[PDB]
Amino acid sequence: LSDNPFDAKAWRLVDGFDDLTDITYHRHVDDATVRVAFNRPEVRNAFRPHTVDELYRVLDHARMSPDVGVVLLTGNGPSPKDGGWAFCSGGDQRRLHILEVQRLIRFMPKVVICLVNGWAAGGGHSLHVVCDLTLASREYARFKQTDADVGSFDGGYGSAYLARQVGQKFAREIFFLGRTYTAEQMHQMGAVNAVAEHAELETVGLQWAAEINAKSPQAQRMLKFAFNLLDDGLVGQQLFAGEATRLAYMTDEAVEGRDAFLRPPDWSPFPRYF
Amino acid sequence: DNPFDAKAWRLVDGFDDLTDITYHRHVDDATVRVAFNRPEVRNAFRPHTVDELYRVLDHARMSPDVGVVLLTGNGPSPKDGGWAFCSGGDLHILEVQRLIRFMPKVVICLVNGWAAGGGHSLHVVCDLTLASREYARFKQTDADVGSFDGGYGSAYLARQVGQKFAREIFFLGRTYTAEQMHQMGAVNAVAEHAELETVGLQWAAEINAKSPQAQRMLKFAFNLLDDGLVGQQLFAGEATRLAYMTDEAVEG
Amino acid sequence: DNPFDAKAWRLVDGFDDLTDITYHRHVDDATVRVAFNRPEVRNAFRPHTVDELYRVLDHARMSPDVGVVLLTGNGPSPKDGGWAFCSGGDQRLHILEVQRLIRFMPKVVICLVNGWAAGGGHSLHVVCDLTLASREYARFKQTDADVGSFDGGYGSAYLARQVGQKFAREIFFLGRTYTAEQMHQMGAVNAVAEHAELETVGLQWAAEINAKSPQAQRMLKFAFNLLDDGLVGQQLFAGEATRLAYMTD
Amino acid sequence: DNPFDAKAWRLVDGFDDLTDITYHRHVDDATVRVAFNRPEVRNAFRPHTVDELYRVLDHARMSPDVGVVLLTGNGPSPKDGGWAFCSGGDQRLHILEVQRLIRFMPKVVICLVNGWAAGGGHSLHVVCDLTLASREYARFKQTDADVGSFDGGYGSAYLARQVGQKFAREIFFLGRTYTAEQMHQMGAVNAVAEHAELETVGLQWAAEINAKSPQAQRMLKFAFNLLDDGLVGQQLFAGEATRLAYMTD
Amino acid sequence: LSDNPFDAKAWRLVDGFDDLTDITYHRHVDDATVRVAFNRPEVRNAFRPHTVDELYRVLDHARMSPDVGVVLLTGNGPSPKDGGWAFCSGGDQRRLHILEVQRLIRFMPKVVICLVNGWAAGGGHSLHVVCDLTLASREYARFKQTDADVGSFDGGYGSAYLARQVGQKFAREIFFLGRTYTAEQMHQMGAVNAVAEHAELETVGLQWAAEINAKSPQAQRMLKFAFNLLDDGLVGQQLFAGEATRLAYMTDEAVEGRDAFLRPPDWSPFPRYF
Amino acid sequence: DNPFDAKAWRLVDGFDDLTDITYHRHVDDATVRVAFNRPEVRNAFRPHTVDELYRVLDHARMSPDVGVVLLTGNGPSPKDGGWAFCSGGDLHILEVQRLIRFMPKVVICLVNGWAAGGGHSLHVVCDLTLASREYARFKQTDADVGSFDGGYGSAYLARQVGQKFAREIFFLGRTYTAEQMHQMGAVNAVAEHAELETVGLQWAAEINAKSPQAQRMLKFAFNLLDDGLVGQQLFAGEATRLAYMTDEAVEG
Repeated sequence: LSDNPFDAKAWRLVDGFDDLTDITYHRHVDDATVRVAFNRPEVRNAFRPHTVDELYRVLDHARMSPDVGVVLLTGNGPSPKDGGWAFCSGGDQRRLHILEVQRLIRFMPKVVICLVNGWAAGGGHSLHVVCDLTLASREYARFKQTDADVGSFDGGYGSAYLARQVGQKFAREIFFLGRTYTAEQMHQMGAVNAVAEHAELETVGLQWAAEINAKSPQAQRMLKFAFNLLDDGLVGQQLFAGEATRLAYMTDEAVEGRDAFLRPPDWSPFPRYF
Repeated sequence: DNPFDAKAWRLVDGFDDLTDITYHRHVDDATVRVAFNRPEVRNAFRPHTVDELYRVLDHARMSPDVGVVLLTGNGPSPKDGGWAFCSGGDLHILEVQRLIRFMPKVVICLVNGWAAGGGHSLHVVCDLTLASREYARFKQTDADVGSFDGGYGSAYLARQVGQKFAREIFFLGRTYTAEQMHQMGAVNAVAEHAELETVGLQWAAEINAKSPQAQRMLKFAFNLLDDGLVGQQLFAGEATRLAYMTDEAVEG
Repeated sequence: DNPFDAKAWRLVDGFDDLTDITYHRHVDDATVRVAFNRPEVRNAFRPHTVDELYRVLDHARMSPDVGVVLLTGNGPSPKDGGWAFCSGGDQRLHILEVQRLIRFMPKVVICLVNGWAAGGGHSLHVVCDLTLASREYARFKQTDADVGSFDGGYGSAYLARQVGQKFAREIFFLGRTYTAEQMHQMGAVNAVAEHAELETVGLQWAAEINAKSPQAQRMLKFAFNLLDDGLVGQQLFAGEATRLAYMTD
Repeated sequence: DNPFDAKAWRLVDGFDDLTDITYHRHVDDATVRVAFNRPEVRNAFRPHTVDELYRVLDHARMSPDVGVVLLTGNGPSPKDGGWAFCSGGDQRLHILEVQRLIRFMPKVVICLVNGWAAGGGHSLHVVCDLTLASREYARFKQTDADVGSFDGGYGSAYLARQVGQKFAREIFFLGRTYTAEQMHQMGAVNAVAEHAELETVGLQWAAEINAKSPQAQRMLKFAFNLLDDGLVGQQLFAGEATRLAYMTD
Repeated sequence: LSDNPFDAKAWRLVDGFDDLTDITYHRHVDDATVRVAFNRPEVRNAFRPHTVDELYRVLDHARMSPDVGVVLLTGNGPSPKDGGWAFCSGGDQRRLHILEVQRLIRFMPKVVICLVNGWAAGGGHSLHVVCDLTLASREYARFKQTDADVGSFDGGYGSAYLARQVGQKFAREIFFLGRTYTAEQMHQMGAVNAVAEHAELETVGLQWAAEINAKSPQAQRMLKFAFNLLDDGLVGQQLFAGEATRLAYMTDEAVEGRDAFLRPPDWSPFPRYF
Repeated sequence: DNPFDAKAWRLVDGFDDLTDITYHRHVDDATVRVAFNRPEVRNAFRPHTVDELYRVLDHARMSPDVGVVLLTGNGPSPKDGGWAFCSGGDLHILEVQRLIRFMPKVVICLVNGWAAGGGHSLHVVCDLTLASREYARFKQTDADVGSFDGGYGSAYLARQVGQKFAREIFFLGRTYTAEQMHQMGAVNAVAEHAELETVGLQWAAEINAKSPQAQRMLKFAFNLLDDGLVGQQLFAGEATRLAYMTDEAVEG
């Protein structure tokens, strides 16, 4: 009868983050996976500026954790007030640093999976879009782009990048009409990877995370940056080439280069591959 | 039977002369109806048609009390009772595409029948497409007659259905239904024929109920993805507007 | 049970020495069939396979009377009767040159996935213009990251221009096995066909393509390419426009 | 002293009512001259000026016997004898539509900067295909940020495709005044000419352009555009390729 | 006879940065301008990892300083050891977080002017490339892309972005041959905005900073992001659109939007501009 | 007088049959010399020339002991004593452009004379260009004869000299000297005629003295700016290579 996606036995707190008020941060007991969650279900997990600061902190920390390979981004719930479920309802209307959180997710050399456990609206919908993968609660996920309703707009990863997932016609519809969609509808459109039973949402996220983590970390990083490079232009190039430079630094040819400086370099042993 | 509800529309003053195109303003809504008016010839456009279409769309672009354009074809044919949105060629249609592309408002294509050749490319370039379950027919006959739309007609179609489906549509030039195109991603929704314009109006109303400013920015944001420097010009152009509305811009 | 109609195909002259690949021309149609001929190792390719694939494809590209290439895999495996289009590089970078060959040739290339399409064989399918797949036996699986390798070009990024960024990332990040119907619903497979009729449907598709203005078909292909291939795409497309401007004056 | 040779130009029929702009056709050449006619306010444009500029340019675009537009400013100022091509918007967004008109028309547009080119007038010069400038009197100055405005499109970003990112950023971020020779050395001005011969040189350039295959010239312009104009650039270029494919079969 | 570009009277330290060892950080006594400088002239101002951390900190701080409009990035000198001058000689060979410093400079909504007071080599040359503007010492600036000499490479803002300044032929030459160029040569090629007398390098930087700071801050920010968008693809779009969203939030039309939410919105008063 | 120093070069084994092209390996350096060999006709290429040029460049691409390609024209003409790099058209040259573009080594064009039409476009697509102060002549005659290179010949030229200069070069088709092209940004350096190949060799040696791996990555990094998804394929392709050389790639 318990419906909560959260398995209390599978997560441990992360040292140094006891002061978090708007966000919860866990590490899996076994897996190289973390759980990052909005913690204001009482207001449909809207973020206020302090929420965004905490979210940046946490994701930055996870990015820099060598033993963490996958990030699960979700929202806690339900609301104690009305039992309503929310991933994130966007900006607390009662902010623009959220764009920095977008780039943090876009640029981190690890797969970020959004788990949409309820309402994903406005800024909250856009966070889901920018994530690498999305899994959504069959019963409770609700996607609604309310930006134009309130005279706001996400003209970047929220809208344009949505079009690289569902195509130009559907992305336009989602934003121009701001209708409410289910998990299954978004899956059919191409913005949701798979639909899961509410109670199994995080269980499935964990299975996906494990299938990801079982692969070459190196290849996974190159892959993400390769997907990014399609659309991220010169920044995408910087990141992908950045990873390629890291690879180069490991070859004997690069060791000879640095040895010489510390002669003349000898490139004789190294072929002109083609 | 007919999608067109004559009670809902009023002719636009100043266009009593149109022969290939009809032009209506909704009686209550900030919505216009622009329609091919040569059902007798499958709503194929001749040069005069294009002039009129440009003229009317341009007029609608410049009407500050009009948020949405429904673009469709009148019917049925008096000759054979068939349905056609637009069957293609009988100033240039390329200029009509850009006008639709660049205008700071949502253009919804209502495919009420055959949409072939240039008529199909018109549907592709519109922001949204709604299609008749019974009578919408999507057919790219370009390669069949040794012609091609190498711009919004084809490449932009790939930004809606993906590279595999878009190549199929053009290379084979098969005919597709509303529901097939909906599944592939070129059609937003399928509607019963008689309700096609009723649904269009409902979509237009939901669009018109939003901040017009955010809607304009969003459109150009979607265009900017693919329109390169032109897209930048249009989006930045709006941003400059927002700027002039600022106390900082005033002091300068 | 087998997709290949032996009566329908004739060997191409000048290719009697092929060992890893088969190359047929249709008895009536302007269509050729190029296939991996190593069912024994699930049609995995070795350097010699690539060499042959490239020769064959190049020859097909230059043949003025051929309009469509059908790219597939022979089978079943004599060892276990298992079907495979191509399982990628032999675990026992010329392939990238074959991708470009397929990408750049002024002719439609249709991949017929008759079985396992894994790793580089999956990437081969992605780069093709159209894909038709066997309902019963086509299995799509991107195993790159499993072996610590990756295709950072047409294998991955271009797939995203077919199924979208969410699905493309899933296909690679998880490396799961998908059927013909799943891929068809995602946008990377044009149509699912019954195993036995896969090449038959392939020929019907080739015939509809071959029936249209061939000049139009070339311009359209490069127009679709131009969207993603930047300056190289511009070169190929302008190139054909130049060809058009050499018939008048 | 004045760049305009009155003997060389004839008024265009249907434009007797022009007040902010002058529109001439060359007596012999397939070249027209379009000019700001408000030397009194340093050729600053008001909404009515834009309307006229667009009409004139549109008419020129549609004229089958005109191959080159020369865009310039009349002068000197009757008030102080100061020269100005165009000083931008009248401090006392149709202009963006004029940019696109210049950008998209299948004809070469040459800007002749005979004096001050500031703000939007500077941006007009940037968007033109070629620029020739007066050694003595051309002054290039991007004043946008001074007045809290900006051109975020062809005025700024496109300038970077002429002078590079460092120089383009400098021109806008500092808003300094540059001469013809400086701009020529930076890459935004094609050639510097003596004030008096500016239009003469303009006509010589137009004549060399007008002398080549006009179909080639159109394809080349859109090819250059295609580099930066994305899908819109693809449309225009493909469009002309389509035109080429309508002369054979 | 004193040749040092540094005017000791014109700069004040920045509170909270007394612990800096590898980097110096000053605020101008009058102007909304800061001075950020490499402080290891003894090793030609090569950065080690701790150097990059400090540089990120400082630039991040300057980005977030509302009263600071322009950043002057340079190197201190001369070397006490041999009197040699250096802006920055790149990676301390005796790191890859420098890519994050690149993005910080690329993305900050303020003009960063590099003042090349000596050697700019490897990673140090690339930092200069990514800056919005470059001013260079006539006597002492030396530009040398040594990356390929040591088997390394900057495949992003260091190389490709250089091509958007000097063109494809010159950028290729600079990297493939790794020759040494003067201020004047780089100016002619298009990567240096102006050449200044060594002693007047920072004086000129200050004049440029003042001409920049006298303009609309708003327009300057939009302009930078507009220049970026040419090449930065979707990330560039995110940033430019991000600034446009900030503008929108200021209009009456956006106030009505948020007012409503806090039902129906009324858009009657707001025109459909075109 | 002549740029060519016969003492410095040895014919390449296997190409004793070439008639339109000469092909040399330097006697010490990892550098080859590829040259048009029809000075009698201004080094214009006919179809057979293109086949040979492709063949030789392809061979050089595949030679792991060759770092740099010097591409030039032999002369002077025996008929009139003039100089020509390549004057354009007399498998396809477009395929030669891509081979030059995609090969994982630096191709330096030595313009020793007239470089016109397709010959000019060849110089544009090479990584670096050195030109004879006295005799290099750059002329885009494309529009003059109703032809155009709408790819690397023109668009890519704009990524070297900027949009204004590139448009001038093509629209007017004027003739430029080495020094003019150097100032505009299409020519890396100008050399005295007799020293042209000597300087080429010095540039090649400086290139060859660097990590071949970093050089390949850098080239594709420069290409990736403009070559879109093709550029991505080539750059990623190299990165995959670096990957396979890894202990992680081995364990997999």
